Amino acid sequence: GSHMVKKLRHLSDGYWDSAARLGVHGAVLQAVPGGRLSAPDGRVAVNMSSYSYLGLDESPRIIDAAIAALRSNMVLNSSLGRVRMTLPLLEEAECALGDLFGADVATLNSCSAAAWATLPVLASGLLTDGVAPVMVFDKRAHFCMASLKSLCADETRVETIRHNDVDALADICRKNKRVAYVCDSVYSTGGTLAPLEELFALQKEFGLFLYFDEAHSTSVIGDMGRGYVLDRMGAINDSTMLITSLNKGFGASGGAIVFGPRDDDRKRKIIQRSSGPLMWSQRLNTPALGAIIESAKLHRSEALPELQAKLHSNIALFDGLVRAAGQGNSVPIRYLELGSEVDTLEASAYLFDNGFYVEPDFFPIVSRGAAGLRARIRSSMSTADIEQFAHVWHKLGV
Amino acid sequence: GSHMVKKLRHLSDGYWDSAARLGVHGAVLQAVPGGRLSAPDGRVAVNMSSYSYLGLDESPRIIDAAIAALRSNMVLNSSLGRVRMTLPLLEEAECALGDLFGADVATLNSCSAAAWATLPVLASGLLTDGVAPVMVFDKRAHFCMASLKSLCADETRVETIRHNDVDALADICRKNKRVAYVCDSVYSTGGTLAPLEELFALQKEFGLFLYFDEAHSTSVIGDMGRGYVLDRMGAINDSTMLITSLNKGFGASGGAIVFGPRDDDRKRKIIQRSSGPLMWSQRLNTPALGAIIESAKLHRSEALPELQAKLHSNIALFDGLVRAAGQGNSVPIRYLELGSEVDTLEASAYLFDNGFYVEPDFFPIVSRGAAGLRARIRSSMSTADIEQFAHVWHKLGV
Ligand SMILES: Cc1ncc(COP(=O)(O)O)c(CN[C@@H](CCC(=O)O)C(=O)O)c1O
Ligand SMILES: Cc1ncc(COP(=O)(O)O)c(C=O)c1O
Repeated sequence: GSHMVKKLRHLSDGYWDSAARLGVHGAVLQAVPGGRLSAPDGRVAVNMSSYSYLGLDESPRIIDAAIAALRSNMVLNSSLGRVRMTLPLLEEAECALGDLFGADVATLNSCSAAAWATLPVLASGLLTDGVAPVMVFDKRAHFCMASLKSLCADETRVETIRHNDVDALADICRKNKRVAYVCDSVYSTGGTLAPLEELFALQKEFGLFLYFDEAHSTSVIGDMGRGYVLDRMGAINDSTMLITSLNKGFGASGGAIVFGPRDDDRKRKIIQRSSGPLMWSQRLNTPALGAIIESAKLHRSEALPELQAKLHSNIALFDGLVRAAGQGNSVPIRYLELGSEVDTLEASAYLFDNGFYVEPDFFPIVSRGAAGLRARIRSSMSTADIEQFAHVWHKLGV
Repeated sequence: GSHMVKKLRHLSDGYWDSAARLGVHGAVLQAVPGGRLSAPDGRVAVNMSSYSYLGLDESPRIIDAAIAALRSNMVLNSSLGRVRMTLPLLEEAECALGDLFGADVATLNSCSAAAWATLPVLASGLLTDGVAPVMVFDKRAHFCMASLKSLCADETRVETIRHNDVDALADICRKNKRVAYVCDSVYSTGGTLAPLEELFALQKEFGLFLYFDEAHSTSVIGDMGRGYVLDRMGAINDSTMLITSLNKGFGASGGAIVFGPRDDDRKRKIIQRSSGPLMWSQRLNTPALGAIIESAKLHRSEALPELQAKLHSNIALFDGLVRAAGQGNSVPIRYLELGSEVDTLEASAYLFDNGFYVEPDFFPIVSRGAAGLRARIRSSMSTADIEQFAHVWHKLGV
């Protein structure tokens, strides 16, 4: 009911229309070996924004395992609800993830479905000894969690703090009995991570329940690829829950809920018996589950340390050549902030035309005037790939 | 409007724990040809509650096409949001669905994701010319839609009418400018159907936006399996939107949105640019997409009229032997009501020891004291499987 808002919707559709007109959005492109993309005219670009940080999207062992699972089981999924029955492949997949993370792990269609199934239940208090907690959302929490604040609000009090405002979180932890912090482990489209040491300290003093989105941490950091939180925490406690994706880094499909300690079946029961995607939404298909089992084996092999070393070496190379948000960290997300959406779109079109695709984030993905290009470092990037990108990038000024 | 977590679970958990203790829930069973289930004991039972209505989860053409799609792409999926780019396999799949339904159709990883991506946007008025409509939910609309009422309540007024209370709906239409009705085309429980003629009449008179869930309507009902709504409407219009899942009946994986007319990209653009699962939640992997393309080809061929006829034949054979709720309906869902939650778990455990699994519905899945056995007729069932089951159902002495 505002003219100031329809003025924004018109400015909005113009940028979206420009991104399609410029070919940086809506392109139909074929996957090509080397983290590259092929257009119908034959021209191939290097994907600077692929979220397969370990290059496991091109792993022949994962692909063959997915094919073998479909051939042996001769079915795509199950023909009944999960609460009813499970295929043996599913239990092998979750047992493998449980061995890897060292916790009780369930599979879902997506990390989004994991949030839909967990966040409203954590807010109800059934996961916090019958005490409904104060759900504290970080401002930069991914919208698969932030869009569900209203669901959490119907159950308890929902507060949103500024990005990594640890001070404010303590005030809520002091003034309130039970509190939960809903955040991302690492923050994409930004060079920021979660304050694990401060958050852990608040957890020891006030019993703060910690809800992390490990989507851009799984496989990237830590032994066995367990991620950023489990590399600092060591072993999961009864007050820390993780959700993540398995299509990025892990090299598979779907998402997962890391409930907590593997000896406690209570959190899994409560969420499974709750009205959510874990009860009513379909399970991962036989190809995906076969991929998860193979990728889990590779995470226990000597290959994962090698893939992580090549990634962090590639990050070091990039940071030594291009100045981006997060320069110095060990996360594979590097955001090139340009402010203007016109500059961001024009830069993506220049790079894409010169052999490098970098995804453009504007007004709906990021705040207005905070536009920029989201580069993502992968282990499957060659040295020449990064060195050549920096060359093309610096030919624009900035 | 809301859909809050059930806090009192002593009665519920006793029923869940009993179901798992008696093996009717939480069992690890292998899929076997003929719509059958293998156990660690080696015991084989017929699945009487399988959602694969046309038996397409055992079609070798669909499985081969899923394997072929993965062998030729050598990646499970692309590594970017579908806004940035898509594989040609995804465009071929959504074009294939578009030809079948005769509408603009997008795919997601589940029907639940399709609901998350549409209902909040429909409640904002962006789909109805900027006028926020009154969101009118049916009481027995599936919970993947009903759980998001709080999201819709942030954008407009939400109300829930009694099941198929068309007179109460018509009253809501007279009192407001724009109204939208959210429901299922076919309801699993009760054997009821959406009152299409009253709804189409209200759509003509008031402009009632219609939002159908077709998870149990696609494939099983209508010419070319286009569903119950499209078979009566013929050609979709500007004020009708469908969501459905493609793993039950359709024989594939994931879900879909049927936006509206196929020559109109306005609805797709609005939703694709909204902050929802269609933007940020992973696309279907290449096996699922290959399955959708093949399944779409089958639905256009003379194999769908066959499978629909073998289903209606098997439905009639079942209705002549076993007296169940819905007897006489053309929907392949039947309720063997037993009232006692305890006796429902006993019947399911007895039938499953004798070779016929029927999933037990108890509280909270169904109202207390209204427990039943939910059977699903499939075209993959043999006349022997149906008559042999009717024998075991009467030897039980129900
Ligand atoms: C931090 C975070 N959490 C959750 C999700 C959702 O996980 P799903 O398993 O895909 O539901 C994403 C996806 N953000 C991706 C987009 C993913 C895609 O659409 O392919 C990104 O923008 O890199 C994410 O970046
Ligand atoms: C009527 C109905 N709608 C929606 C869904 C959602 O299914 P899915 O999220 O697995 O695609 C289902 C699942 O039970 C359903 O039966």
